[PDB]
Amino acid sequence: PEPQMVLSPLTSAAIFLVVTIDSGGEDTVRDLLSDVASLERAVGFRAQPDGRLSCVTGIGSEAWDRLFSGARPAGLHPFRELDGPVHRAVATPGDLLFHIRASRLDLCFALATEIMGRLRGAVTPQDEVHGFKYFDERDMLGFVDGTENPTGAAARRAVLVGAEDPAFAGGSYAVVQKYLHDIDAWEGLSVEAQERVIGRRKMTDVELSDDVKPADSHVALTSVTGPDGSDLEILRDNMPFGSVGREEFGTYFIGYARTPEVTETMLERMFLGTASAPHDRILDFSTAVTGSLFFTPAADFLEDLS
Amino acid sequence: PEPQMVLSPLTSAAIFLVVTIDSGGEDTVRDLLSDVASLERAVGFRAQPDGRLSCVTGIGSEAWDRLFSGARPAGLHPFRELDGPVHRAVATPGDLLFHIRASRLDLCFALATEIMGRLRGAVTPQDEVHGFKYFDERDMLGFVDGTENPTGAAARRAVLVGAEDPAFAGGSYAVVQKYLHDIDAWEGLSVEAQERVIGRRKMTDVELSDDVKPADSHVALTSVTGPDGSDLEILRDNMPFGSVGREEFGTYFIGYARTPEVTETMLERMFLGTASAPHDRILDFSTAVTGSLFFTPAADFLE
Amino acid sequence: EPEPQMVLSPLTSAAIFLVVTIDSGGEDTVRDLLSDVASLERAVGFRAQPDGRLSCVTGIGSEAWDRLFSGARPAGLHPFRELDGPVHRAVATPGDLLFHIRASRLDLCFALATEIMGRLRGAVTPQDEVHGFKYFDERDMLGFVDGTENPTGAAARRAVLVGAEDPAFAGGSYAVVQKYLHDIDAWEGLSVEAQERVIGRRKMTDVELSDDVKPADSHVALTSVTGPDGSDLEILRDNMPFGSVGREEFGTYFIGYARTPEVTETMLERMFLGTASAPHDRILDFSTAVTGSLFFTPAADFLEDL
Amino acid sequence: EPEPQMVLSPLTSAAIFLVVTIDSGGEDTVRDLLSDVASLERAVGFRAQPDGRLSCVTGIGSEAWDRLFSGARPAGLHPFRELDGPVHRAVATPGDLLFHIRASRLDLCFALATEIMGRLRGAVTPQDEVHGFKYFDERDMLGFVDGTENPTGAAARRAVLVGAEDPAFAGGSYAVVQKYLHDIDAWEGLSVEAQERVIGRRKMTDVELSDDVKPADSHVALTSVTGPDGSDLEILRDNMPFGSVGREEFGTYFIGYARTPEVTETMLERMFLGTASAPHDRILDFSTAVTGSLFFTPAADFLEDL
Amino acid sequence: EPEPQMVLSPLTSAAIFLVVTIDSGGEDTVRDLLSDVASLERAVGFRAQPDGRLSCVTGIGSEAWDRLFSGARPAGLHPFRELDGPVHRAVATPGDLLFHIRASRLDLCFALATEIMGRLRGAVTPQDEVHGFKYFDERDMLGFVDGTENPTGAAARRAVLVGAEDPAFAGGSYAVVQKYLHDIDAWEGLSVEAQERVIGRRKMTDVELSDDVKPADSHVALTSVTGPDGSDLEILRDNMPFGSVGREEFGTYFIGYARTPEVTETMLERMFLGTASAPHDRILDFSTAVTGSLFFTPAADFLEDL
Amino acid sequence: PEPQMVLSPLTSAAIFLVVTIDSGGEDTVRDLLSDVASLERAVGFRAQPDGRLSCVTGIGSEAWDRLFSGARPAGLHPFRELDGPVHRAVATPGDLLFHIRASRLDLCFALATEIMGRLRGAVTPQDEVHGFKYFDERDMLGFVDGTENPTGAAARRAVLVGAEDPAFAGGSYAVVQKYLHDIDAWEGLSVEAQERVIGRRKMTDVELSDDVKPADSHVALTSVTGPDGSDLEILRDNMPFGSVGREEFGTYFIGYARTPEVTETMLERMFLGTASAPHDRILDFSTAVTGSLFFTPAADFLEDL
Ligand code: HEM
Ligand code: HEM
Ligand code: HEM
Ligand code: HEM
Ligand code: HEM
Ligand SMILES: [Mg+2]
Repeated sequence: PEPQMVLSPLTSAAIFLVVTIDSGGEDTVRDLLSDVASLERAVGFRAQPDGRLSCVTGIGSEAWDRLFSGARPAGLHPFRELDGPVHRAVATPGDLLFHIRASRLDLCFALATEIMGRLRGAVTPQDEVHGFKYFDERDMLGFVDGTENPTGAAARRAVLVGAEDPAFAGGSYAVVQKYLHDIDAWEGLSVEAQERVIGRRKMTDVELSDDVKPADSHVALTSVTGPDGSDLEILRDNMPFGSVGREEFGTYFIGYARTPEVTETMLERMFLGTASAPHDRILDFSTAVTGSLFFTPAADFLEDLS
Repeated sequence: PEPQMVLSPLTSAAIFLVVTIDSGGEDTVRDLLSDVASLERAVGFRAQPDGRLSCVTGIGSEAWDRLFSGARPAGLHPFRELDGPVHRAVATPGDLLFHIRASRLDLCFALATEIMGRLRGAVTPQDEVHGFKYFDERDMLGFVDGTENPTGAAARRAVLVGAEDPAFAGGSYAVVQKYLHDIDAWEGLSVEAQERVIGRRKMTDVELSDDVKPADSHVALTSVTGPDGSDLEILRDNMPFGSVGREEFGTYFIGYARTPEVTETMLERMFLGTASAPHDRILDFSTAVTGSLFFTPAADFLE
Repeated sequence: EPEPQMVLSPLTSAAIFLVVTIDSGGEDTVRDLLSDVASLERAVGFRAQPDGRLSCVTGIGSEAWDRLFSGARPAGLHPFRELDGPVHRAVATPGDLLFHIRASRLDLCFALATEIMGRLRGAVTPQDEVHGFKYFDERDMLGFVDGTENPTGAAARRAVLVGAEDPAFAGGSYAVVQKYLHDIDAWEGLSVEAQERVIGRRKMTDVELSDDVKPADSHVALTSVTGPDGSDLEILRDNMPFGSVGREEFGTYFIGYARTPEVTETMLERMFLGTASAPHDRILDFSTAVTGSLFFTPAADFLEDL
Repeated sequence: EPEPQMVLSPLTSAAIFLVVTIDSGGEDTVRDLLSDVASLERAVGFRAQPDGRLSCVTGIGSEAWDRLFSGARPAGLHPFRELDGPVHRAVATPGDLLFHIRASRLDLCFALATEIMGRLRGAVTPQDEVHGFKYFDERDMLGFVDGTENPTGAAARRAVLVGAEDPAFAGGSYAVVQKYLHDIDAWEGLSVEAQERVIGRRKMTDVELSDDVKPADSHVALTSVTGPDGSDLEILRDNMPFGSVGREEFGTYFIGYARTPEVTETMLERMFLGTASAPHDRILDFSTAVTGSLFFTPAADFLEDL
Repeated sequence: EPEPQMVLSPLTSAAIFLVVTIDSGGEDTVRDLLSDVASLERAVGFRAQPDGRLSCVTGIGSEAWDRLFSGARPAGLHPFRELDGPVHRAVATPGDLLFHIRASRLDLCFALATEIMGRLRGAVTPQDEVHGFKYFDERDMLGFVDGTENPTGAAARRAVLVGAEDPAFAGGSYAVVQKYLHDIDAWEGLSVEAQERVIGRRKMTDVELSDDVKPADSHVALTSVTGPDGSDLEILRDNMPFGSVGREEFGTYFIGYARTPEVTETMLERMFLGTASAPHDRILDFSTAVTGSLFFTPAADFLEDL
Repeated sequence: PEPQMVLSPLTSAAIFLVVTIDSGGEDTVRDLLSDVASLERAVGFRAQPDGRLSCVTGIGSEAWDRLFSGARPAGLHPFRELDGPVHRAVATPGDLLFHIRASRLDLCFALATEIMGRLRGAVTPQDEVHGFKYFDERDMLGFVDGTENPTGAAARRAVLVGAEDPAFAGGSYAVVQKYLHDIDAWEGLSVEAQERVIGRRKMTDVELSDDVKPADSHVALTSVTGPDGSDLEILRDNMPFGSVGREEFGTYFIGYARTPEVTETMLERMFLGTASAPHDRILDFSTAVTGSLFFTPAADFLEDL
């Protein structure tokens, strides 16, 4: 089947649009979903090959029930709120995700405008974030972000639904969380203390050894193995965002996975901890203010809608 | 003397930072002004020649008197609110302008972060806009934006203070207005109707001929001839901005001129109207929610 | 398995369309050149890779085929079918060999055209030569974005590549060329809104007109074909602007590839002869076809094995 | 104070050379186009800045000057001087206006040429139109690097722009154009070493032959000129490859700018009429001039102030 | 399933070739780095993407294989076979580990080389370190385009990657390295025509000499090899210029990847021992091999899983 | 006058060639000097505009006397060896400098090859360094290198000989030193400790406050004010180089100045120290193994021989 552009080339700009569908908004939404590929072509084609404009469209659990009368993707459910001893992963409203990426913010904005034009009156905006690449693929904590993402066949194997849910093959599960950083608290750490928090060297992005990597580092808690001892993997495209005047320095977290169980296991280790880690130290400097789970179906699922 | 980067090469990204100096914030502000060129080099240098990072720093009339003793720039005064028959050009608070431009937002955001971090607790944010290049130098109305800006020597005679105010030579006057657009109304016009509002053909960016250019087109009202019959010019770097969710479709207007009078003449013709023109038809689709005037000194002045 | 020619090229800014006839006795020279044309393409192109994007798709006409080769022929290979509509005519013009040369740069196309024609000197007569150039944001001389609804990836291969329906010629394709000249003065007399009604898409934003407003005689309405099984019948186009300002020649070089000529020829019949609902494609009221040729572009190994 | 036209252009990979004659009574229309030509350059080009690099250098012939303007003539303006050499002829061909249009892309050149001709259609007759393209690593149709010894910076400004010697026309220049067609068959018949003896430079490495080896009838030998003070007399060239493979047209469009036409004309006399040591420039044994025209390209403000 | 190393790399302008031997007791340190080398590639390369194009292909010699790994050996892995020809010798020199590091920039190559050699310090003895740079037009130190006839796509995969014939090692390849020093004074004494007869291609145009013209002792004649089924036997090369102007060192670092070492060895036999028609490859009259090593470059996941 | 490309656009790649002129090599060198700009165009023009190929040609004090009749440049003299309490700036032989830069090492190598092709048997190689910039203009110590270089008119003012020595106007003075780093010792410091050595922040390249910048930091000691109480500036294009096998991790230092006195004062502060600093902390991790001074004349001086 034909996947949406979950595996995107390198992109320097992104818009995350999360909306809820208003009472009676379903027909307008279905019409828009049947045209969303066509609208990405209308905005993007003229700018190819360099524009690299794509939209990954996601649908929430409750939205799915409202929109489609047939089978549901096997792993689709509302985002699971996590109430950890110190940190909380909040569950916030979100029926439709538009994960818009390009080499330029103008292409993202132009597509977001077309999509919201078609949806005006049928949806209510919940979140809008304009993400930007920050230096050499760094995030707002100044660490390279995306290093250990799977690539090529491993990325497709990690992200794209297959024979386990054949009606939904080539779909994926997207988890979003908007994080705001305490940059005063962070900049109070030495680089070495920051490296102990993340689990990688700051300037050179080399993973700390097994012997020095803390158990409560971000890398330690988000490194997960299945029972066969193979790494369980997700595909992240985290995007810096913010407003200097309001002291908002953010990471917009997005992780794609073939099943949400992997992303949810990483989140549990982060927020609830383990026997050797109280919680992910990154959360002592990062507050999640959104949390939503969406299924991003195969492109042909959206194209074939009435 | 050496100007700030008022005459910047074209940039695809910008941050417009307007702040008020809090009571007691003067010394922190003067120390930052000392270092703003150094912070620009610190953030920008390593981004090669492609980064094109610059910050143009401007000081408002009220701020000037709080910050500096002695002579004031000849043309420095607060933004003049225009109460037109239909359209208003509001005057809004602004002591400091940071006009940050680069080929990338990150360079703009990183330099904005350095500047605001130094001023934290000395200033109150008034406005912050993250501008992006829109297609082939187009604006939110879908028209090419910058076409008739002066270049080279003509740009320097238009924007840079010279012998007429010797102690402020190499400075400029910046006027900013944040505009929000009625895109629903605008998209209601035929392309031909839109071309009559702007005064240029939409796709080809060809100026309408004298015989068909409406007197209340944007181009007609912002074309000003001086005492000698030559064009009085300004240098604009207008930037699209917005939020699709809140239906904010924005033009951040910034015009630089040797003297505020040229920019002020254009605003009066636009908002107050003329014998031949009720007002600039662009204002039937564009609302000004800020208006501020700044003097952007010579680089040497800031130290 | 059979290696296709580069029918599916990444986007290219420059093209040379070279159409020649094979002179009496020229067949042996042509066969030698056909066995070397892939080798010449590597000679010119390799040093400019990866950005050069140089390729040549070689096509052979119906009459030329029978002059060059013995035994089985491509199932759909026939001379271009002249269409005499009530208003507009699609002429058939001579053409035995097509070289469809594309690159990121005209020089690579020019150099390869020179190598090919140097090998065919004394064996072929020039019929048509057009040097195409990208025109702003993938626009044509009518000022509309051209290529937006092309199929991509697997859908593109399915549309253009001969397969099991003609297995001896699997990996080949059918190219239809028509050199069009536009009446720009006539076109510029129409409002943008009237032009959008002719094409069926919005001019600046390239958004397809809604089903309620798209005219039945619009280009997009008449070149949108659904098969009896309900699926879209697709072709892959690489239309190239060309012209001469002094001669007031403003053209579209139309090239369309399809796994059978039937799809392309259906679109042509609808355009030139119209339907129940449309006298003819309104684009032809501003566009004159001055050439018409059909070629079979065989699998690369067919040409190499000669 | 005088603003030159873009005589000294950055390197541009595309050009259009448009030479036209002014019809009887076409003067008023041409004067209006000259007063608008910079505004049309901005209309087409500004949207593509900074990478587009679109410029038009507008040139006026000797006869055309007298039809269009009263007051002073530029000091060096006269019709191109036909050279009738013992073997080779530099023909004088009609041309009243030159538009030398350059950009990083042909589309911009073509769009600007289209706007200019749209204004002049009823007032002028096209005489020559050439679409030039960069060929490999700044090479010409003879396979040699072309432009190497051009002056740059201050030296170029001093060699090209009218100053104190003609104060009313300061910031102008003199353009000599010649369209050359090459006998590529004959050229490729030479060894690389024989080609190097014709040009005066090493072919692949572009290293100038030493004084002891450089033939006196080499191109470099005859187009190397010294003034009375003994310093080099220089022109600024922007020669552009062009051609048509089917018509076997392999062209160099020669254009040379000089502060006075006398430097360019001495080079032409040495090439075509030869010296004590050289019958003629050996490049002419492989190159035939089919046009020859001389233009004054005035300061931009001279054209604006019409 | 199996993940090949970046044997099939995008064209790269920079390379570092590192050959080391494993000291007494160096096995554990080496295995640890082998398990980390992909991780270190990402640490250095990710933050430089997508322009960086950093990769490292890691090879293991025959002797080193038995020191490091339990279980099966690759079926074709053996020490480099010295060829003592009538005139020229293919020397064998020591090498346990190969790091074939490539990127768009030498500084990225050097950063990865640093990390690898930092981990190996005290466990290995450096044998050879070459910093390769390609010329503008994929041209080598002899001034010929180098890579033209490399296979691409499926044919490259077919030629290079171990498949069903040795299934435990599928996705691996065999690397042969030879560092060549050129006699540039002797080479530059030849005419271009004479140099073309040595290589078997035209120097400027990179057009292959016809079978009737290509000398039997030409580099292209002797390295063109057919199977027992008449099909081409191919290898994938990425030869890099290197050297030192002070020391008058002008080199080609040869690296050839093949599914079996037998194809590369057949080519080396033809070059150094000649045929019935050729004493030896004329390229060796200007090129001396000073190193020779054979390595197995396993599937990436073989090294990852140590 | 036409300066050489001393004020170059940023370049990723460099070759530094230092040679001595053999006995009887003067005429061959003179011929090469008269052609070196011609050769730079030969290799560089067809690579434009992205190639950014230039060569700056420098002549040492002793060689000037062997090569030229006429006036000597005012400031030209042998590099002065500095014997500090801890660190030494060695003086090493050098008659000709070829400072070759481009976006690509192949362009540098092609030009170095044509230059050394012409000088074969007239000169002896002393140093050859192939330099590579890290991305973001970072050096072998991981720091952005070039940040406070003067630009535009300020750079012209700091670098080019003017009316002070009008027969050599458009010239400049190049000091070279090849530094080998102790990378193991360097990578032992915290980022914070390295920032105290350099005097700038590592990731953000923001200069340390006056209140925290150590007096023995590299920025503090290479920051010079003249009598006027205004900045004495040089123009640097330092290039990482090395060899992983030999554990050679280097910075090739090159500084251009209108007069050598400015560069030499910086070297005196670095190596001999001040009232408030024993020596430049950068020298605790950097050993100079070469040191030479050249005059890089106006291009037209070399052309007109
Ligand atoms: C404040 C929010 C976050 C920030 C700033 C952040 C930043 C980073 C950084 C700097 C790395 C190391 C480089 C890399 O491999 O990408 C990393 C790795 C990773 N992060 Fe995050 N991250 C955040 C949230 C999350 C969340 C919520 C999850 C999962 C639900 C997650 C999953 C991962 C994974 C799986 C890795 C790779 C670990 C490995 O296999 O080495 N991250 N992140
Ligand atoms: C909603 C706000 C604005 C928008 C969208 C806008 C857009 C444009 C456009 C599309 C053009 C034509 C192309 C060009 O030459 O740049 C233009 C021209 C111009 N605008 Fe604006 N503009 C705005 C506000 C202003 C304001 C407030 C001023 C002056 C105070 C101004 C002064 C000019 C001038 C001087 C020109 C050049 C006219 C000429 O000489 O042809 N604009 N503007
Ligand atoms: C005569 C000059 C022609 C011009 C200027 C032209 C131009 C265009 C334009 C502007 C579009 C809409 C954008 C797109 O999807 O590409 C389009 C679409 C199309 N054209 Fe053409 N066209 C021409 C001739 C033809 C011919 C002769 C055919 C078929 C034989 C054809 C087949 C198509 C198809 C299939 C589409 C896509 C329609 C859809 O599925 O939405 N065109 N063309
Ligand atoms: C007919 C086709 C022409 C071709 C193919 C051609 C080609 C070349 C080439 C390959 C060079 C050497 C590299 C360089 O640009 O410096 C050159 C140099 C030159 N050409 Fe031409 N040229 C032609 C006609 C002309 C004409 C008609 C003139 C003068 C009226 C001219 C004047 C020059 C000059 C002045 C030089 C520089 C010589 C020097 O100082 O080294 N060329 N040309
Ligand atoms: C001095 C060392 C070498 C140099 C400078 C060199 C250079 C070249 C050049 C210029 C080509 C022509 C363009 C191309 O197809 O890549 C070529 C082709 C080739 N070289 Fe080499 N080569 C060298 C050593 C070797 C060695 C040692 C082998 C094999 C063990 C080899 C195998 C080949 C092969 C197979 C081809 C392609 C021939 C074909 O099928 O057309 N080369 N080489
Ligand atoms: Mg017409």
